[PDB]
Amino acid sequence: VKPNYALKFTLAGHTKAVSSVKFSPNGEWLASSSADKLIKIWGAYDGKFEKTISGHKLGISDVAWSSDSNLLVSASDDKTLKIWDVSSGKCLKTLKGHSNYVFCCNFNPQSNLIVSGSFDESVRIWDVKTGKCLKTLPAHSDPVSAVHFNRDGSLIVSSSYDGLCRIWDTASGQCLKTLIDDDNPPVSFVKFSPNGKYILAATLDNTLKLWDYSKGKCLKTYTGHKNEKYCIFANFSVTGGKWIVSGSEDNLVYIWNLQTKEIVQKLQGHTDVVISTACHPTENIIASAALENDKTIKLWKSDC
Ligand SMILES: O=C(NCCCCc1nc(CO)c[nH]1)c1ccccc1
Repeated sequence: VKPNYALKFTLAGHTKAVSSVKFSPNGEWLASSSADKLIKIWGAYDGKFEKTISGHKLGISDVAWSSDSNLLVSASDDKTLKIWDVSSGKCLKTLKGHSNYVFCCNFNPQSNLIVSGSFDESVRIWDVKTGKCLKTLPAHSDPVSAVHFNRDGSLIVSSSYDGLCRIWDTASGQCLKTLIDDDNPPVSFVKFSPNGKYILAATLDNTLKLWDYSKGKCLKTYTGHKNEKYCIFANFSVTGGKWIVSGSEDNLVYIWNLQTKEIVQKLQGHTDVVISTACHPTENIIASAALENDKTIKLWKSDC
C-alpha cells in the first residue's frame, strides 16, 4: 500500500527561509519558525493564519510545543531560547547561557524541562518555570544538529557534525551510549521512535538510518533522497501506514515504507530545499516547509 498525500494549503507569510514546522500536540495548530526572526501560528485543518510571535533579534532555527499545547520554545542565532505563551504571544522567559547560535530545542513530556543544542557544541537542560539552566552537557566536538527526549523524558538523544549520536541520562546528564558506525559522516538529525526503542538518524551522505537504541545496531536504511548540506527533519508517520517522512535538497517530500525501506511517495510543489516536515498527531496530515527561494509551508492530506 502507498499513501496519496495531495496539496490542500500553501501557507504564505514568512519573508525568509522557514527553518522548522511543528504541529501542536492537541493537533489544533502548526507553529513555524524562520530566518525572518518570527514564529507564525496557523490552523492545522484550514491553514488559516492565526498570529505572529516576535522578540528574537536574529533568525530562529527551531521551535517546539509543550505537552499541553500552551507554550512554545524557540532556538535563535541571538544565542537565546525564548519560552512563549501562545495565547498571549508574550515571551515568558529568555534562556541565556549558550555562547553561539542555538540550533535545536524540545520540551520533555512533563514540559518542566527544555533541551537545547548549540553551535557551541553543548547540550543544555533548562528549568521552564525559572528559565535557569540546570545542566550544560559537554556533548559534542562540533555543532549540535538535534536534541530530543524519549517518550517519558528519562533520556536525551543528540546528534552533531562530529559524526556521533549520544544518549544521555536526563536526571544526571551522564552519557549512557555513543552510536558510531565505522565511518562518521555528519549526523544532521536524530529523534526517538514513538515507543522510545529506536532512533531515526540522518547523515549528510543522503542516508536515513533506524537504530536499535538498546542493542546499538542499524535495523533499516532509507535512501534515494538528497541530503548533503542541510539539517533536514525526519518523522515517524503513525496515523495511517507506518512511514518515514523527510524533506530533500531536490525540493521534494520523501515518504518510505518503514519496514520495506521502499519510497512509497514523493511530494512535488516546493521550489527550494524542503528543510522541515511534520506529521499530524491524529490525522494523515503532513506539513512541509522550504528555504528562501520558496519560504512557504504546504499542508498535505492522505487517506492512509
Ligand atoms: O540546516 C541549516 N539551516 C536551515 C535552518 C535550520 C533547520 C533545523 N534543523 C534542525 C534539526 O534539529 C533544527 N533546525 C544549517 C545547516 C548547517 C549550517 C547552518 C545551517
